[PDB]
Formats: sequence, structure tokens, C-alpha cells
Amino acid sequence: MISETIRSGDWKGEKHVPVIEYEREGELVKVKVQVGKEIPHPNTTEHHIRYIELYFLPEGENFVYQVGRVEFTAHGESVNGPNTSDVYTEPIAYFVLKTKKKGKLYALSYCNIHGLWENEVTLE
Amino acid sequence: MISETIRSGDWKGEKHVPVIEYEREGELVKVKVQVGKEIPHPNTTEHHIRYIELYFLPEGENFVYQVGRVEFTAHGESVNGPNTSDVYTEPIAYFVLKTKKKGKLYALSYCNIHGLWENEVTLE
Amino acid sequence: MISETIRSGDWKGEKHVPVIEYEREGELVKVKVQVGKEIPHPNTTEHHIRYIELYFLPEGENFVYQVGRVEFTAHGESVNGPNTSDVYTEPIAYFVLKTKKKGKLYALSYCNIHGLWENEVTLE
Amino acid sequence: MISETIRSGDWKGEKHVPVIEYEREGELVKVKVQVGKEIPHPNTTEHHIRYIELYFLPEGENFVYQVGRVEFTAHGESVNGPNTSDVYTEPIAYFVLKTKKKGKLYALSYCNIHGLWENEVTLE
Ligand SMILES: [Fe+2]
Ligand SMILES: [Fe+2]
Ligand SMILES: [Fe+2]
Ligand SMILES: [Fe+2]
Repeated sequence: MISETIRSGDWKGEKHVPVIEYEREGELVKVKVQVGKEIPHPNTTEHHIRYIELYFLPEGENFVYQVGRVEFTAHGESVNGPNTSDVYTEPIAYFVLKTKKKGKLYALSYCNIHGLWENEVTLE
Repeated sequence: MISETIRSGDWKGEKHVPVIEYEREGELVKVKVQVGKEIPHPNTTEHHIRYIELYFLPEGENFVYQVGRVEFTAHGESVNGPNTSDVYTEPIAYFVLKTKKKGKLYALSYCNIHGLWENEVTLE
Repeated sequence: MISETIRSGDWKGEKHVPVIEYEREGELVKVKVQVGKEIPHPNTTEHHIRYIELYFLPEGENFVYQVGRVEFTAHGESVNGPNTSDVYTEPIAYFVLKTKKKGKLYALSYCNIHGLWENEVTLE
Repeated sequence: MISETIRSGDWKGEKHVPVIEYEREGELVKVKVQVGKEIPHPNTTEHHIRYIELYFLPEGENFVYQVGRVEFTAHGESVNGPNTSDVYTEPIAYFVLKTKKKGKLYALSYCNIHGLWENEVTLE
């Protein structure tokens, strides 16, 4: 099972845990997912969060839907060496989702050296 | 050249043109990119914006950096047919960039049936 | 846990399950992953495999590494309607990995209406 | 224009240019794209090819289709430091395209400190 490589936890003590927050405005659900809300995650050429993915499993349904994927692609690398570009993409992802359904939202994130991480929250 | 397949234009009359807006806060540059600001773009199983990419070429430098990529992966598809899931991901992308440099930001977006689209703005 | 949305099984019954095969040639490991090895998986505008990801957990290590990601982006869509372009990308992904380590390879695939699917094989 | 950040050239002299080769087997077009054919390209934590994308503009049509995208995500990074994992993903991408149409194929690749690179061949 691939799940044996996915870690979870308390984002209060664990900096890798993706934190999911949302604000439902009408038929629009604005979701914010970030890594390092309490404990800041490094963002260097050698160590950084590569991306965050958001999934949505509607209440009572059998198939999860991938809502979106955000890749953080700049990590200081340049022809002058690692951490010299002064260009870094922070692990903060925003998704605007249009739905009137309820269910569960899942976040899947990947650190280039610390593997896969997940979290979830109920979409009321 | 691939540029012969990339279209551009004024987003006040062309719904496909990605619109770039940003807010500088310290060393943090918050960028918002969206397709269909004025003229909303369809988002159906048959026709939808697939993703938006953000690039940054610092002033006076020779190599552009990809800042990030956002894929909008839900477009109504379900086992019950096209446009039946009530789950759609709107073409609105947000990027949090950490840099003190100035330059030019580029947005590249792709429609599943209307090809590639671009736009750019100066990052002051 | 996201694992509750991930399905698995024998590829001899479920035309979904991603099938992993590899050939080691020294330091080079060529991996082939595909969905629909037995009974072909549909590839229409309405129903298709979006991508296949390959992961590698070296023997005795604690963090899994994402080896690669292949997105199949053409599914017949065109300005003339769904399934009219005559351009389809088959769900067959190849990965050339350079490593002398052994361990476990995992494949994760996403169907646009049937959720996430996984499979794994030991890399000797 | 984003094209001002995209470089092109002779693959026999520039170890960055993506080389496109294909084979037509009836209805299937097997496309191989690689960076570093003539002059292998560094693949270190600090300097590596991030991905290769393949596009297809059918003869006489107005909209280019993205056929696929392959991300090479492992570049030696580990908790031990840069270039210590012994896990690297080579910049070799394979695409299986189902189409009876002819036209032009374009490859777009991104090095992490060298920007965007392109190439194109006629699909007969
Ligand atoms: Fe980490
Ligand atoms: Fe469109
Ligand atoms: Fe399916
Ligand atoms: Fe390079």
C-alpha cells in the first residue's frame, strides 16, 4: 500500500502537515492549503516542498475527485549556485472550487526529502 | 517556433487572456492569475482551462524561472456523464513568491480546445 | 486518510489498476507503467486516465521519493465537440531512473471519474 | 512575449535542446524526447532538467494540443544533503499518441537554472 509512505500528524508540532482551511461563499468554496503554518518549513535548493494537491470526496459518493494541483517550482537555484537566485515559491496553495455538495477535503503534499504528507477536513 | 501556437490579447475583449495582478508585501510578492476576469470562460467537461503557469525573468538576467504551476482538474465529469458531478475548479491561480528582485512576470495558460495563451506584466 | 479513496486490485480483472514492469541495466532502471493492459481503458473526453506517478522507497529507508509524473493530456476534445479531434494520449508511462539501490516501486494513477488507483512491485 | 525567454538551437552543439524522435505504428505515434542525447546533461540537486512537454498542431488547424507532460522529480536530494540519495530521474520522456493526423510536434523543456528550451519536428 502506498499509504505506508504517507505521513500525517498534528500540524502544531509537525511542520510538514498540510493545513487546510476554507471559506464557502455561495456556490464558491475557497480553499487554502499550506505547509508550515505554525512551524515554518525550509525552502532551499536542497530542501523544499514541491507541491500540494487537493482532493474532494462528496458525502456518500464512491469516487474521489482531484480538485487541483499546485507546484512550487522556484527554490533559489541559479547559475551562481544553490540558494542564490533570491527567487523562492512558498508552499501556499489556493483553490477556488465551485460546488454545492458537502463531503471531505484531502490535501496531499510532497517534500523533496521527507516524502509524502496528508491531512483532511470535513467540508460542511 | 512554439510561439506560433501561443496567442495573446486584451482581456477586456478576449476571455482566454490570463490576467496577472500582484501585491508586494515586504520580500513577499502575492500574485493572482485568472482566465475569464471580464468575459467568463466556460468550465465544462468538454471545454475548460486546464492550468496556469507563472514565470519570472528578473531585470537584467538571462534565464527565466518558473515560479509555479496550478492545474485545475475538476470539470463536472462523473460516472453519470459529463457535467454531472457539480464539482468544478475555477481558473484562478495564486502564487506566493519570495523575492526582492524586480523584473517581468509571465503567465501561460492552456485551454483544452483553444490552445496556449499568454500575458505578462512588469514586477516593480 | 486519503488511502480510503485509493483502490487496488489485480490488473487481470480491473482494467484500471496500473501495471508496473521494469528492466534493470546496470545503474539504469527503465520502468513502464500502464493502465488497461488486459482490457483497454476508455479514453474519451468524458472518461479517461489523467496521469500516472511513480514512487520509490529504497530498502530500509523511511522517506519515499517521487521518481516521476506523466500527464496524458489529449482526449479527443476540440472546437467541434467531445471526441472529434482524433488526438488521444494513451495511458502508458515510461520512467528512466538512475539508481543502484533496491526497494519498492509504487504507481499511483488517477481516472477522471473513477478516483485514484495504486499498485506496487519490488525492485530487485 | 514569453518566447523571448525560450531558447532553441542545434542539439548536436547545445546539450540543452530537447531532441524529438518518433515512430508511426498505424494509428499509434510513439514519441521520444530527450535532453542530453549528444551531450549528456548534468542531473544534480543544483542543476537539472525539470520536465519535458509535447505539443501537437495538426496540419491546417488553428489550435495546438498539449499531448503530454513528463516531470523528472528525483535529483539526488536526501536528508543527508544534496546528491546523496543515489536516486535520479533521467530527462527522457516517452509519449504514446493515438492519431491519424499529420502536423507539427513541439517539445518544451525547462532546466532549473537555464530557463526554457524548445524544438520541433514535422509529424508525417
Ligand atoms: Fe522536509
Ligand atoms: Fe476556450
Ligand atoms: Fe475509469
Ligand atoms: Fe542547464
